[PDB]
This record gives sequence, structure tokens and C-alpha cells, in this order.
Amino acid sequence: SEVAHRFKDLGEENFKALVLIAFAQYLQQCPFEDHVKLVNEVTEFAKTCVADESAENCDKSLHTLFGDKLCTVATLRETYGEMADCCAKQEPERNECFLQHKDDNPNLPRLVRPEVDVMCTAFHDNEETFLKKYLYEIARRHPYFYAPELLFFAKRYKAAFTECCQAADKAACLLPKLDELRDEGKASSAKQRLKCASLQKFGERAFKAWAVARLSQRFPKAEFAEVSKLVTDLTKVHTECCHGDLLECADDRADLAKYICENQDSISSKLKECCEKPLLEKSHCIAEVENDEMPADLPSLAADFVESKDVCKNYAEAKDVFLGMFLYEYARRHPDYSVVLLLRLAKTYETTLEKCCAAADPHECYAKVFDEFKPLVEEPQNLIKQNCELFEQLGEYKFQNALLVRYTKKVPQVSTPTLVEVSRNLGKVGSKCCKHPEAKRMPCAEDYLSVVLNQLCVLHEKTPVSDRVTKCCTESLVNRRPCFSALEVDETYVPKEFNAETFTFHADICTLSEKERQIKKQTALVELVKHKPKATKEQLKAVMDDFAAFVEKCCKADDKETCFAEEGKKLVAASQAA
Repeated sequence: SEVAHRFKDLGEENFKALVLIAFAQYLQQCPFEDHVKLVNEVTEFAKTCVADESAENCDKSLHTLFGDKLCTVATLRETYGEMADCCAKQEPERNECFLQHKDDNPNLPRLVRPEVDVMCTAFHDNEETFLKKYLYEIARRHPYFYAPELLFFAKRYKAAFTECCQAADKAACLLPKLDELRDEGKASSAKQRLKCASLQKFGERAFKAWAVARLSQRFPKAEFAEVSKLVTDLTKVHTECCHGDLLECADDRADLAKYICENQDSISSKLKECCEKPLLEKSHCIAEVENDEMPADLPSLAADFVESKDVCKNYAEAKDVFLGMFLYEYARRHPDYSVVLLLRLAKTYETTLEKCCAAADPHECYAKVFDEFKPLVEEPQNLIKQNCELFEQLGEYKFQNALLVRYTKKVPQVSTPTLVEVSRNLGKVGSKCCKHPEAKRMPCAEDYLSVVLNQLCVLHEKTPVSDRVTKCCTESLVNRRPCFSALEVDETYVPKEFNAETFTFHADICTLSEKERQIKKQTALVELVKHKPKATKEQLKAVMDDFAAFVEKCCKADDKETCFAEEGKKLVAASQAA
């Protein structure tokens, strides 16, 4: 019994939360109360199997059990779309059909969260329903959220209410805690999304290399054998979560944390604090732990990998293993290389080996092999430095504006809502990474950009429109950032025609938060660039600063809707022909 073995490993609460997550992530348009019905129906069944594993439908597979459950309120086709396609299939076709339809940007109302007193009462009203709603609202907006990570966020959400709803000042306690959980979820969701796209679109081999490199940097004292066992385990975890096998994923991650803690002296010295936290927290803490110390006396890699007359011997007998060894040995020596660089380097090393091992004198042929890494190492360094300078000149907001511009010209066809967010997320790179010195700056900034750019990819994949985005995303996971960076302005793009209502704001803009108000304006910056591309300058930084003053004055004038239409019909001639 598969469902019974997971109930017992995971315990009832996590079992219930994870099933609710799965259902919320397969069926994003279905209402809360219906998902709760299905969950409890499964929980009941799962209990009967715990008592008797050989009972009726207990031999069933998790995908069968769950897919049978979705398909009871999924034939309602005019409510959630084409999920009645999926219900007409047998597993595992049905399951893969469900996963196909996951919506990276499901068109769902933003959550207008109630006042603190009202939230706090509903929390005391019914704690378990209140906490379920958190789970359900995150998961259906983030269909690829790292599920065991969501349980951890759920716990801290619970604790934020448990603490702050007793506070003398409820709101001054609660609100900073909720805003940190929100920002930290976005970041978590985006990071995980990159993981699932790697697996789905580039295979197990690419994710493992990603993990061989990242864990090598983080646990540099560990032997290759130990690192390898960790990669195999990590891969199985994320292969499960990225395929909706949530129960088995939460479970193998819990087994993995245990193993790592039990073998702390064979892995890293930074793990002490982590391994004595509660398990939900411990797993999160291991995944985010700082890189350990490099062993002192590590020798040149030129010996094992260039000098030796047996490089083509050792390569021949186990290619992936030999190349994995190269990646571990190189990645553990460079904490200051981003993960994607380290993968480029190993791409180069291999492709040099595929040639030279066939030539008459291999030794001579690959003696210069390390000499090719240099221009690869130098480019991401050059890019960061220049952008880290432009950031601190302009500051974070104005930084996004230059990037808005840069990217809107790069790929003008891209939908405005996508350019806004992705460029907004791009400028957040200076806040996170320019802070650092140039040894922590590249693992920080390049791997983050990886994650942001993959977001543009996954949102463009919905309704593809730019052939340039499409190509950069498809050709090679590892070179998404170099290739996006190489993109010049698009010449065969023809200006997007002046629209009076795209540039005229309304009084409703005054009641929105400052961070929603910038978005309406950076949205206007994008349309501005789309309607006036190959002929601008600082008439973008000029016109944009008029919008700020536009909205500033009109929002305080006691008008009869008057101001936003008066300075709205006149100033448009300062964005039409000025």
C-alpha cells in the first residue's frame, strides 16, 4: 500500500497539507471548499489502508488514487477548462496531461488581504481552516512551489499569527512578518521553478550536473563519492516534486536531511545549528547553509585532467563519472564561480575531450584545454561589474527603469505585463548582490539571473510571440544569460501606435500602495518604449519623471475627476511628439 506507507512516514498533518497542495496545483480554478472535500475523502481512505494495507483499493498507486479524485469534479468543463480531456485517459497519460496544463500565470484575482483585526479573528475563529486557506492560495498561484518548503512557510505563517495576535500592537508585529513571508515565497517559488524547468526541458543529466556543482561548492571537504550520493538523493527529491509526486518528495527530503545530519563530519562543518532544529526547519536550513571551508592544500587540477597520459583512458570507461569528477574538483575550488559558469567550463572540457581523444596526438591536443576557460570566466565578471556600477548610481528603482528600457527594446513583442515583472525582478539583483565583494558577487548575481530569466522563459512559453526569447530559452539552459545578454536591439520591430488611454491615468491610482503605483507607471514606461523605440535617449528618463509629477500633483487636488483628465489630455502631447 503506497498511500499507507506515506501516511505513516509523513504523519497525518503533513499528509493532509501536501494532498491539499497537490490538488490546488493541478486544479487552480477550483474553489477551496471542493479541494477540502477531496482531501478529507482521501485522508479517510488513507486511514482505512493504515489499519488494513491489503484492503480494497489500497494497492492503488498515488497517481491513480489522486487522479480518480480530481476527475469527480473535473468533468465540469466550463469551469476549469480542458481537464475533461485528462479524465478520459488512463494513467500515466492522465497524470502527464494534468501536469501539462499547470498555469505559471493563472489569471486569478490578486488577494485583497483583510485588516489585522479581521485576520486575527478569523484565525481564532477557525485555526485549521484559516491555515488551509493559506496553503490553497499560495499553491494555486504557484503550481510548482517546492511542497515541503511550503509546509515550512505554513508553519511560520501559523506562528506569526499565534504570536502577533496577542501583541499589544497587533499590526506592527504582524505586517512585517507577513511581508517577509511573501517576499521569501516569491523567491522560493522562482528558485524551484528553475529546478523543474531544468528537469522537464533539459533532463536528469542537466539537473545532476547542476547539483554536482552546487553541492561541491557548498560541501568542499566531502569526497566525490559522498557528494555523488547526495546528488542522486537530491535529484530523486526534485524529480518527484517537479512531477507532482508530492508525498514521496516530502518524504525523501526528510530521509535526506536525516542522512546528512547523521554524516555531518563527512560533509560540512556548518551544519551544527541546522541538524538540531525541528525537521521542517532543518531541511530548509540545510538547503540554504553557507559554503564550508576549502581544504588548505588542494593541488593543481592540471595533473589528473591534463598532464596524465591516461586522461583518454579514464574518460573512456566512465564518461559521466570522469566528467562528474572534473566538475566536483573544479567546483569545490571555486566558490566564486556561479554554477552556470562551472557548467560552461565542464561543457568546454568535455567538448575538447570528444575531439582530442580521437586525434593522433591527444596530449598535445588538449594541453591547452584550461586555456579556453579564461574568456568564459571573464565575461560574467565584466557584466556584473558594469551593472553593479550602474545600479549604485541610479539606485534600485531607477535601475529597473534602465533595464525596463533595455529589455523592451531587446524584445518589444513580449507582453507588457511580462516585461514589467521580469525587468522588476532583474533590478532586484543589485539589491541582493552588489552588497558583496567580487568573490561572492558572481555565485550570487549570475545564478539569480538564471532564475529570473527562466521566469521570462516560462511566462513566454504560454503564448509565444518573440522568436528571440524562444531561441534563447530552448538552445541551452546553461547559456540563457550570455545569450540574453548578447541580444541587440530589435530592428524589424515597428512602433506600437499612440494610445490615449494607455498613457492617461485615473483617480483609482491614488488608493493603491506605492509599490502598485510604480507598476502602473513602469507599465507606462514599457508602452512608451514600444510606441517610440529606435528614436529615444533621455527623453525616456525625462518623460517618465513627468508621470511621477503627473500623478503626484493630481492625487492631491480635490478634483471632480478633473485633474487626471485635464493634465491627462494635455501632457499626452508630451509623450506623443515630445
